Amino acid sequence: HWSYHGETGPQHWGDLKNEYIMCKIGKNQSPVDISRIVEAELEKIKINYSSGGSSITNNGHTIKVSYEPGSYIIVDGIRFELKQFHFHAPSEHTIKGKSYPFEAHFVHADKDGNLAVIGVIFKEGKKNPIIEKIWENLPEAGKTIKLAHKINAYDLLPKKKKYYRYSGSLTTPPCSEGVRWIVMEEEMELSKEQIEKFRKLMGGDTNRPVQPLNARMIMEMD
Amino acid sequence: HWSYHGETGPQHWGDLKNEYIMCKIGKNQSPVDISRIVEAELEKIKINYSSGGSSITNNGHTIKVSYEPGSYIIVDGIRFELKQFHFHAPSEHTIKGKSYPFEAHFVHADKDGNLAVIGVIFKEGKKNPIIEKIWENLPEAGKTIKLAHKINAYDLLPKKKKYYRYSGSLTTPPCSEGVRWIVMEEEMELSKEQIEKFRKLMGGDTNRPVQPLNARMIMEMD
Ligand SMILES: [Zn+2]
Ligand SMILES: [Zn+2]
Repeated sequence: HWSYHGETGPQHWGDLKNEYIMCKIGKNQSPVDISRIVEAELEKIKINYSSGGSSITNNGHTIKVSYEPGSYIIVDGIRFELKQFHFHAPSEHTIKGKSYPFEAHFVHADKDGNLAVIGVIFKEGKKNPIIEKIWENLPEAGKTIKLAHKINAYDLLPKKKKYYRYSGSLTTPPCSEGVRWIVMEEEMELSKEQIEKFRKLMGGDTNRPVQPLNARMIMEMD
Repeated sequence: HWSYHGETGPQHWGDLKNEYIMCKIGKNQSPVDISRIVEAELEKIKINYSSGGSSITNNGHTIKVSYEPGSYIIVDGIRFELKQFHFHAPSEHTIKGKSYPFEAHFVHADKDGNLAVIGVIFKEGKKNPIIEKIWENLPEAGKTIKLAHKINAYDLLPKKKKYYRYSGSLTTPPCSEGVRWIVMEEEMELSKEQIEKFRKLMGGDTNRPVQPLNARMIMEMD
């Protein structure tokens, strides 16, 4: 039982349960500040998405769209199926110090259960059509809603896919490491109104403080 | 008591003491097989060594040359002081599957205790002059020897300092992560008998099995 505030806030996650120990002692945690950058000859990430956003949930921590099987990405010659995607506000990652009002995470897992997460950052701009579909059918804490017209996550990704990569963790407990982070450089857009609705629904900030890089470097596509 | 053989051996380390837990749950462990390589514009590592190798130690696990303060490397704009260098046989790291008969670790530390280790691999050849100076006056088990003539770790490093870099751990308990690994590509040389003395003295292999890369990539300087 964790939250973003107070007794159950981020600085205390590591002590709440024994399962949450990596939140306290891990040295490869997320989010981070994309700062220690190095140009590296990374390959374009092959993406095969389909309209699979079948249901929408509110676990009180985020708004999560569950994904039905068949959509995936390839990283390191390994196929990771898209399982779900959710949002944080403000952004969990900061880029060169810069904080963004909104962030989307696309969570994938391969046959052995290893995760690869795509992070997409948003700025204030035009009302976003995909978000509007999700926002229309926004449930209350604990509740889920099935969707007759399924959503496609590819449309939330920027058109230009140049990305940062690094080895990090889940940004919520148990903060397990060994997560491949793929952070898109190009910023997406949603309205100021769309952001505010989200925040109210959650009860404030929903981001974990940036975590030290320590020995890591952030790689940037050539 | 941890060792390289049996029930106190590497597959069992994580289970012995709670202080060793990262050895079993860690996902950014060392050594690794240097395989998933990506070309990166890494900076040339600035090295300022002086003849500072003052004493030799036998802790039963390795032969450690303690270094007097004053020698350092610069990584990520941070000054990492050389504290010591020690040995393993065979190599802890492997390059493209290839294992070496002998490996040197140069352990450095910054203001806050963050470690950055340079790894050098050796192949068989003629008598290594620097290894010989060390070999001709090994201590009795557990005890130390001041050297009278200071050793320069610089002479154990190859002429070409082209390197692989990655985020890993100590290769011995407690296997703490957050370690900067810098592995030189160019192979150094020492004799087959110099290798054998070290092996008989240690009682066999003194390397941890390679650990999975998991989410990591190895960067290679361009
Ligand atoms: Zn997230
Ligand atoms: Zn070592």
